[PDB]
Amino acid sequence: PIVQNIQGQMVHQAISPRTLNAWVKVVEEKAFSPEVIPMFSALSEGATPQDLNTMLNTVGGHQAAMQMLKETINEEAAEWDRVHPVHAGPIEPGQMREPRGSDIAGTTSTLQEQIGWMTNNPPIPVGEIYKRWIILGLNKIVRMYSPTSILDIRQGPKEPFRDYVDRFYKTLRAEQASQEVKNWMTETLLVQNANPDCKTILKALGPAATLEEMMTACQG
Amino acid sequence: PIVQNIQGQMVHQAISPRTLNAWVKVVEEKAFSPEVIPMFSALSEGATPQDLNTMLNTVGGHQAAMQMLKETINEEAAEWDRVHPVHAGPIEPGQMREPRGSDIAGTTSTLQEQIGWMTNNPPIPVGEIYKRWIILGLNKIVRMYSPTSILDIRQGPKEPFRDYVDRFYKTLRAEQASQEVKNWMTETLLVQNANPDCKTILKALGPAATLEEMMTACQG
Amino acid sequence: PIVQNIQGQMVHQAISPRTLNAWVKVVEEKAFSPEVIPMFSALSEGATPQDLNTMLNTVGGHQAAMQMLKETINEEAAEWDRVHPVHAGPIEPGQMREPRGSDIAGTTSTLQEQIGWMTNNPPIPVGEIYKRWIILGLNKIVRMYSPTSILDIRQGPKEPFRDYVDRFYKTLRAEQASQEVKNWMTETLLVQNANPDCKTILKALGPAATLEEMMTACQG
Amino acid sequence: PIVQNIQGQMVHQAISPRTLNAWVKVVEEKAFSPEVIPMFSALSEGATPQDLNTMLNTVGGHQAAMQMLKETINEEAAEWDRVHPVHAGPIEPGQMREPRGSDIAGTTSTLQEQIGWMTNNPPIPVGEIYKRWIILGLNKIVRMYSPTSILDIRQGPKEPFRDYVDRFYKTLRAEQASQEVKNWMTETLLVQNANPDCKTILKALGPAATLEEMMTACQG
Amino acid sequence: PIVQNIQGQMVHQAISPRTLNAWVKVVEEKAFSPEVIPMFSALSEGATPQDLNTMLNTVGGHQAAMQMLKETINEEAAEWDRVHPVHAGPIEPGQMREPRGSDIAGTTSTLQEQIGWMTNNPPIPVGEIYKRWIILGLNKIVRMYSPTSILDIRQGPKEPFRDYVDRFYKTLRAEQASQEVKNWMTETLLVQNANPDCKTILKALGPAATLEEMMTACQG
Amino acid sequence: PIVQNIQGQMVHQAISPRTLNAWVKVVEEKAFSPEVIPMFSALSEGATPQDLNTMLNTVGGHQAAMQMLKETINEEAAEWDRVHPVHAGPIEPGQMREPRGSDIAGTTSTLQEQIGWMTNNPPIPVGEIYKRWIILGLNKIVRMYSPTSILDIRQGPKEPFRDYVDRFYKTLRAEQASQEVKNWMTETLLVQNANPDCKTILKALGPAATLEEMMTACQG
Repeated sequence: PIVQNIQGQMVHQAISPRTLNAWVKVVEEKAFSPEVIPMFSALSEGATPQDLNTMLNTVGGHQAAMQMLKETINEEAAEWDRVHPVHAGPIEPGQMREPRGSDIAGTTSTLQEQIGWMTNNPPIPVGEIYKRWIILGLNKIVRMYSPTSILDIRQGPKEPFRDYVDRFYKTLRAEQASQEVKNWMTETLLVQNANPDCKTILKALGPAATLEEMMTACQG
Repeated sequence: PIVQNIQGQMVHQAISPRTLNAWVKVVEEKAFSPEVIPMFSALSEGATPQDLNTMLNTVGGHQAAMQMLKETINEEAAEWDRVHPVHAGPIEPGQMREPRGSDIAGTTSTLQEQIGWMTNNPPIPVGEIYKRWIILGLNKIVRMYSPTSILDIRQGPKEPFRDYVDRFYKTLRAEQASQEVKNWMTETLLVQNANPDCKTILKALGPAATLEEMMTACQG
Repeated sequence: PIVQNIQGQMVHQAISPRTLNAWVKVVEEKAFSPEVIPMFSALSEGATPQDLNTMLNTVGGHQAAMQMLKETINEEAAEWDRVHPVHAGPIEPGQMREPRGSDIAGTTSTLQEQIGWMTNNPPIPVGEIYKRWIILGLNKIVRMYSPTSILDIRQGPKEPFRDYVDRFYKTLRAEQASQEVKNWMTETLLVQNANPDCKTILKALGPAATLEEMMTACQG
Repeated sequence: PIVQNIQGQMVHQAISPRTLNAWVKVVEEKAFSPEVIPMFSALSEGATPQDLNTMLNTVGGHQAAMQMLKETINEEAAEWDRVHPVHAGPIEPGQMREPRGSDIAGTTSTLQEQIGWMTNNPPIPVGEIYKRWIILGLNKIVRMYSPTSILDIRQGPKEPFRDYVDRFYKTLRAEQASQEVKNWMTETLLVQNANPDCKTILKALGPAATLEEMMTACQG
Repeated sequence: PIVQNIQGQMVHQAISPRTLNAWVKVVEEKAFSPEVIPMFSALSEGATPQDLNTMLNTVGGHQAAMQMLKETINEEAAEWDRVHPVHAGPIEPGQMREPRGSDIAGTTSTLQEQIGWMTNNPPIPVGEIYKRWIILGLNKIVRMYSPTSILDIRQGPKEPFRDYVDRFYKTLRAEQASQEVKNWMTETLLVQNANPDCKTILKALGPAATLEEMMTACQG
Repeated sequence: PIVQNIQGQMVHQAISPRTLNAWVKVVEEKAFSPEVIPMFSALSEGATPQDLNTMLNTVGGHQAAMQMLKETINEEAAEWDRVHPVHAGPIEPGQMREPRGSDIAGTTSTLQEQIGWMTNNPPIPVGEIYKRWIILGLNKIVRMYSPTSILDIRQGPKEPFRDYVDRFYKTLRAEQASQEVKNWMTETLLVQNANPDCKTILKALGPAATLEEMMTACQG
């Protein structure tokens, strides 16, 4: 990827096999969950678009999500070339061509062009935009892969509350809902769909109950 | 994490793959124990708030503990904002603004902001404050994750004394309390729930004796 | 491969033992997946023909596929030698001789000649041409290795649509077709070889629908 | 630990996660062999007291040995405070204050104070004294771990001499004695608890013989 | 291995532990395979004769093959000494003496001698000659270690054709022969020992046809 | 250990845990074989005597060989201090003390003294002499660990020739015999202690048989 030396000038570096080996293993080992997006965002930090394309191509299985993210990239590139028209026909000497919809992803562009684009003054954050698009695609994917909705989460008669609230927060984190509605529902749906005895205990405890108080009361 | 070294201090390197892979693997394998607190403190020595956010997002499972940690961090940030109010009006040129309560968590801040806040003269230890917040969160987590209390520990007729005291000290380390009462409770609880042979041995030895003599007394 | 030292001249670095260990391991571990080919493109970035030949020959097993790819390499070298004439005479400094088919293949060439050919101005992409030939051979072998043709996959009565489209895309990645007609298959056969219920659902929704919404409609 | 950059000033480098990973894994896997303390000496070469504290706290289980080593650390700190007086007053530049036992232990000190103490002229080996205390505690723990004493091992009728002397030296590495008396022990107890036939063989050969010729005579 | 790089070329680094460990693993795990010669050529690219000796001494088991390699190296060194006699009399000052037959194997030479020989002007490639000796020895070893000859290979009624041709080409690669007879023997041996159905198919296809059509003909 | 930088000036480096773990695994994994001495000579190349002492003290089990190597080190040190007397009483300014019998091993000498000795002009190869002494000790150890002598090898009625000759060459390489007597006995003991049918077949070939002929003829 891209590393910074103590001298001050950075150079290009090939993709290390350890990162991709971990990336192939993490996708297979963790399957699909909310935690995959951050790992992806932290592992591919400061990498060329070709590296991300190879990582998205070296994955084994789940080709449906790969086609989903490819169509998302295509739609984002179409919107980009629609909202950003090429008003300048000729190119000034010493300046490289503007990244188009197909050039921002690296389909018909070599690595040298991407290097010259990212090392420009000022730099063109093509890799950052590609990472944001991939993060949006992964958000859509994990939203589609939801086993169930948030309203269907109901604690059973004998199921413990720990795994119940764990699954609740797991299916809530992958939801595309905003922070406000999530904070609104986490105070009501957690107590309305709990064990009846515990539910009554938490309701009698007061309307200002926190996480630790609920954990200590619902287990007694 | 930020790197302070020889000439060329203006550098920022992302989280290494070996560190992040090790932390996710160790947390899943070790589940939750008091031990994780020092491992996290050693792995995040002088790290940026975004690095801490990525490390907290890389963990898979146990969503309830993560929500508890997040709400504790939010409460402590609110307390910090209440005790350290921000000054109104225009800011002085060249002087970096003080970090707000929400800026410590890294939810409404960027990389350059925390870089300038950490490399300022004098530096602002916001990363240390966030690490202390996460340490307090992990303390609350390991306190609420306890399966058996400290008073329900009794050695059986065939359980060894060494394993008994090992379990007792593990349970005591899992709980956080003042050491001034710990010194009394360990002595008033260790020599009470032992085997009758070890009990009469320690009674013949003396209450004010050390622990190594008790270990080497009833051994075998 | 070829690397550039910090503020230094272009020097040739040796083969990567850890990368080769991974490459031999991946083939055995991953059996023969289509994603293996990108894997080669990511591991052999800027590699020399000698390194590529060593990586090909170090593979244990698949001797039939090795013979097939060697035959394809020989055919490509013969076609190159037929389309490009060969000239002989004195070699002027700063200009290299005309590379032959066996020279592009690297069987009758040496490391110093390969370095002189790849570090000339303008550079002769002999390594790039050999890598393209190798990936074309691997594409041919993965096309022949397909157990099921692209037109032989049909959704069963109890097979989920997710697994159906996953297998369809996996077979499309391994089938032989051009990039333009590649969309025709995934646009027509994907809906023409599905379960009748979701067939009628997609027909009522609209053919121009995208994969995400068509799957969300087929799931419900 | 402390490292010296090439043609650079003495700077403190951060801790290595792989070292703690190897250290946590080896102690759990190898239980408590005498060599473990030696292993400790190689992993903690020139490390700060905070690093040793984190390495000791990160160990999972065996809280009894941790309490014992903490008690030994407290006793050593009290002895150091009793033998070395403490002075207070203005701190002159270039000269550090009098290190206290609580500061030698590193529980009530920070990182910069230890860095200034270890990089002063003349350097104050606080880390070396703490490492010596820790290895003494580990020696005490491995002595308590010895199931069989040095005088309780005897060669059986069917046990070979090789395994006998191996277990004898393994127990001698775990007993409490000085080197001067350890020489006499390994000289006389090796022949005092041996097999009678090999006892007579060694008596005919001579007590001053080395272990190699004694073993070669006992095998034949 | 020798390190030819920027200023400071006078440097000799020992073999890295990771490469030696990988060599030990690939020797222990796979025994001897037709692909071990490229593995040795890649792992020992540009190494000093002492490095080759250390690599050949760390081999585990198979002492007969190592003795065969040693005696072949000795015979070839004797042949080199016979064809390249050493000049008698005093040597010229400043001119390094030519390496003798036994000096190439590193049995009667030192490190400084071979360092000066490989870094002389012009350099003397004794390491390449020793690598050629070793790969010839390995070819003799893999030819001697052959279980089944090439004529005793017959496909059963149920064994697949792909596995049959894979085994055939593996046994053919294990044996070393001239290039002008192998292309004839493969064609005169493959289309005779196939399944009756596949035999009739290939008879309907044609003798002078390629191999890919034979593979895709009787598949399934 | 000791590494060489690109600049030209070398610095001290602590022992890496990976090499120590690999050595421990090799010792645990293969017990003792004549092949571990080259492994130790290639793994600890250019290491301080303290590193070798830690590696010899961190090993678990087989304390007899450790006592043997310690006694050999003591005897070599005694011989060194006997043959090298200290004729120079005073020490010149800027010059370090001469390594004595106890200083050459590192028992009563710190690491700084060893660094100053090895980096002197001219350097004092204390590490090389210590490595030679350890190699001699390991030679004595593997000579003592000989299951049996070289004369007891006799091929049974049904035992194959491959494993027979492998064990023969293994115990020959592990033997303390010189190069001449080994080559003298490898032509006689191999043919005189073989299967009678094969033995007569090989004797009917002549007195100029090679290893490949012995392998190919005995197996028929």
